[PDB]
Amino acid sequence: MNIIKANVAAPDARVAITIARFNQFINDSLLDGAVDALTRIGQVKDDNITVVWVPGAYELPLATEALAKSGKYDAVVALGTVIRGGTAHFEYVAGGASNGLASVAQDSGVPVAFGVLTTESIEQAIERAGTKAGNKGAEAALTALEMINVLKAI
Amino acid sequence: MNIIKANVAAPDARVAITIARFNQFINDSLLDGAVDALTRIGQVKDDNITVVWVPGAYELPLATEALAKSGKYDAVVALGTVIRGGTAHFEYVAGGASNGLASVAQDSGVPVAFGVLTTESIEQAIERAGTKAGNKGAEAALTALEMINVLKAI
Amino acid sequence: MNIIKANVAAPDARVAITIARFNQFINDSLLDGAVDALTRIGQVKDDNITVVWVPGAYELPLATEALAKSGKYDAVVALGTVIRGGTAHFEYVAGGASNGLASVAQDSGVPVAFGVLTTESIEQAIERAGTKAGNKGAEAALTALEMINVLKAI
Amino acid sequence: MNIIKANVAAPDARVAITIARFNQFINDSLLDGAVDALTRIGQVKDDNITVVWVPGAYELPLATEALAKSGKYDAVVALGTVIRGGTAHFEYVAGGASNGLASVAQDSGVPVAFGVLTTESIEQAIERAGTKAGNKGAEAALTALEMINVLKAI
Amino acid sequence: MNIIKANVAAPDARVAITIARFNQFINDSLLDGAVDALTRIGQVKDDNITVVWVPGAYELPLATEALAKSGKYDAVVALGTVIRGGTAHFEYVAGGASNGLASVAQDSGVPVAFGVLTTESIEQAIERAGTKAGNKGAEAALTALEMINVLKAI
Amino acid sequence: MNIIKANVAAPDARVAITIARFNQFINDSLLDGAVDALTRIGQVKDDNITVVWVPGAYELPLATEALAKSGKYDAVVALGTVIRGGTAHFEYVAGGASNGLASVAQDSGVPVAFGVLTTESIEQAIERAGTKAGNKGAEAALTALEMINVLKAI
Repeated sequence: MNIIKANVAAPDARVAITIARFNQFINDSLLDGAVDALTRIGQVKDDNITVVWVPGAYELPLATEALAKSGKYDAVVALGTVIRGGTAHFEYVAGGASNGLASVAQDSGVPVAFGVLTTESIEQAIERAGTKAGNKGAEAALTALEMINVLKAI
Repeated sequence: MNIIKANVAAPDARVAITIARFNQFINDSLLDGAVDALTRIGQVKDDNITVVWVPGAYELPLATEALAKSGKYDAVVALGTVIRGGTAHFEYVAGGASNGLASVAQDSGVPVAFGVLTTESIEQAIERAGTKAGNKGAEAALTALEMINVLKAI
Repeated sequence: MNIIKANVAAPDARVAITIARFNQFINDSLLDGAVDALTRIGQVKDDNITVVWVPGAYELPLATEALAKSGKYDAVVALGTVIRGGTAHFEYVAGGASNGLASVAQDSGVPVAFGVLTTESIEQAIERAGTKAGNKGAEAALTALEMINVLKAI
Repeated sequence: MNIIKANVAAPDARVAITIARFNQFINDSLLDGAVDALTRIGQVKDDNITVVWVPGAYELPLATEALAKSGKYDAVVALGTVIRGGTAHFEYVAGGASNGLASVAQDSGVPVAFGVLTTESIEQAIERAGTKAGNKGAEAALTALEMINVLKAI
Repeated sequence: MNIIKANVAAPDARVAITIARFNQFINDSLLDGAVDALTRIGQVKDDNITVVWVPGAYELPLATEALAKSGKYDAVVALGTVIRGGTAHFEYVAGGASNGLASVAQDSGVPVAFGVLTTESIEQAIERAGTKAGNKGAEAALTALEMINVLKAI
Repeated sequence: MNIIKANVAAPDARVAITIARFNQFINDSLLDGAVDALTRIGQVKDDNITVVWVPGAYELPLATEALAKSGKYDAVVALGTVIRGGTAHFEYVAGGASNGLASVAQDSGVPVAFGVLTTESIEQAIERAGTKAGNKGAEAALTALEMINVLKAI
């Protein structure tokens, strides 16, 4: 029985990271995590890393499509933060950028990390971006990498 | 009146099983169920079974597309576990991987088992992965098989 | 005054372990315990251990009768898990498989370990199958062994 | 270490199904499940299936004894439904027909499926005979078959 | 300004993993995590991994001392689980095995991963050994590795 | 991948058991357990067992140091009982005799079993010294033994 388990190192790969500046104070750690994990752990040279900055998490898709489409990159790490509020705007943003980044994947064949925090409080976000419960940004990068070699393994 | 009822044996197909390592402690039984049911019940030789390991349940799709697309396999058994928490991350993961694996089906013609536990507690998950209420992993495999022969029957 | 105290080592005797796959996620540790204790502690060679897998705990008896009857084995370790639910099905299963395995004993002269968890929750079962309160599976094996030498001592 | 895991297919075996007509409205699905699972999954020819109809679940034993005793059949699937009521009649029926079918097993060596619903409501029974929580009738048949090959494996 | 950041790969150094069998049902995943992360992520060959099995978490120290002392190994991953109960036994065990493994470090110069779950429920432990909140076992190994190269970097 | 699993038999090695007479009515079973398990299970000859009686559990350490130090013994089983009361005397005793026996270990290389009940009631102690929840005294001896062979295995 043949099994495919893939590691998170991939010294070559050119990875593209996209980020929303809205909720910067939180998305900024997400990048730090991502990049660190990318180089340090994934053996990626820091010039095979390009970082595209779109305004809001709602724009993450188009960005990560023009990227993956381009072809130059082996994976895109999508980094954003959406914290619910007064209205169900959160609903449509978080969603249109989940279903978004998701469709960009299935249409490009390029793996894309859903590094988008969809929470309820700054409290929860600060938890999931460096403190108590990890740093999804980095995670997103590792899962990015891994997926690179996984797809490669077929 | 002609009726199509198909059995779960198919000691001929090559099945591909994909799995998220996140929630391993629970997804691991899912695999055990799947594989057992696959061979034991489905008469499948254990070298026509390949098992691809992606990080998270969010990645199950791309994996199961590269697989089905490939052509080598007659069906893909998707195995993952998503248990709700503080935020509606659960929402987007579970969803983007349900609608995901769903689309991979209708676009590849390759049957795909939705063996993804979408629950509320480790309590519920442990129920649905071996104990009280069956072992969806195995089920997923049987439904996988059956569907193989069902499709074949047209 | 002559006293009979018997140890748990018995590197010769061939032990047969029977197991219900229902509640696999719990019964599986029961087996691990059983086997470890059997070899490691009981000095049993791992080819004098045969493991029969019946569907449900209700079937444990017939299995462990055909075994003991057979004669080849020196003791049978019965391993199953029954957790109560909506109806008193638990009642009849647990019972018909307690009184069952019991009768197989008195009619075969072959010791049989009642390694069947009869509980109320997955919580309680997980306690009694490796965690907080031991690992009845193993226990069942040791009591199995000991009994071998105890009977022998008469 | 030698392990016995047995499949649910068994072409040449002749299975005898017994059924109580009391609670027909519920037992009837039990039969449908049983038979379907018997042929479809177990590869059993529908003329090696005989179906004996006794009045009440209390009678299931004698029926399933004269059957197994007879010898012609490789296993008996016992199908009935007992739903508690005003008195503890349920107690004695369900019991005398659990311990019953149990004894018929250990004395005939012929596996017998305990496909008898012992519940509290039509609600629970309808759950356990086709809807929400499976279709014990079918299950009873599969466990029946499996046991056939399991015993055979010794 | 010179900075020391170290990666988690180290395909040459021989790691020793120690484990308490008490709370097996939980410590077993701890091992699975550890090992996977060790090889898969850390590039460690699976014969440079030795696994010592002590009875209880209280014994973890002496084991991990005889190991590190020995010299053959570059790091020890300590894996155990202690879940509080009726008395403050938990107190002394968890403690004497924290301060324990700690002292073994500072006296051997060999890094040691504190992969010992000190919780309040099987619920919490199952969270911290594969499911909801990661798999400390794996973590312990990565921190183990990293520390190898960190120390090396001085 | 090389694994070290050790059994509890060790008919050579000379074990020294130490015991507090305070709480005799409870510690006495602790000894019975210990000794039984030692000989019966561990194959230890009853003249390779010496039993030192110190007044209180606070004294257990010095006793078990002069012993291990001595060299004649292969392991020390420490047996005492401390049940909390009006003041936090319990605190300092239980502690100074946990940390105590712990240090004697790491400084002598001689395994030492922490067979000291640290409870809240005679109720709890009677549970943990023969009745409901085992007989820690015996346990302490087995873990003693096992550790002997475990250390030996390096």
